[PDB]
Amino acid sequence: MKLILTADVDHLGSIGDTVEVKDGYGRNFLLPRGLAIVASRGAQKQA
RNA sequence: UUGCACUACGAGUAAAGAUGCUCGUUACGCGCGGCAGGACGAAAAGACCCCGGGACCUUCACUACAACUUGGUAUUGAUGU
Ligand SMILES: [Mg+2]
Ligand SMILES: [Mg+2]
Ligand SMILES: [Mg+2]
Ligand SMILES: [Mg+2]
Ligand SMILES: [Mg+2]
Ligand SMILES: [Mg+2]
Ligand SMILES: [Mg+2]
Ligand SMILES: [Mg+2]
Ligand SMILES: [Mg+2]
Ligand SMILES: [Mg+2]
Ligand SMILES: [Mg+2]
Repeated sequence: MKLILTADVDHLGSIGDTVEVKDGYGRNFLLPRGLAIVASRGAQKQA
């Protein structure tokens, strides 16, 4: 899965851009803390 | 317990140890109290032995499995070297 990261994550990306992580990092650190969301419909909102 | 029954003995004979067959011998019929030699007495389809089956036990019999244990992979991520 691909996460659009709303927060700024060091050596991982800035606001808004989409970045793919190895699925444990995302669901155990990024989604719980609001750093990223899963990319389903957010591309239209960003663009 | 019981196939019967007016169920002797000897020497024989016979599935090789005979109340029941042979040849002899002995013995009136029926009870009662005793004895325990025989009726291969009774009792338990011999525990021995063998054959077939079983059971449980053992183990460096076989094949499995539990348990224990090994690594891979999922759960499972980040950063450096
Ligand atoms: Mg995964
Ligand atoms: Mg008599
Ligand atoms: Mg005789
Ligand atoms: Mg005789
Ligand atoms: Mg006769
Ligand atoms: Mg008598
Ligand atoms: Mg006797
Ligand atoms: Mg007997
Ligand atoms: Mg028998
Ligand atoms: Mg052993
Ligand atoms: Mg293991």
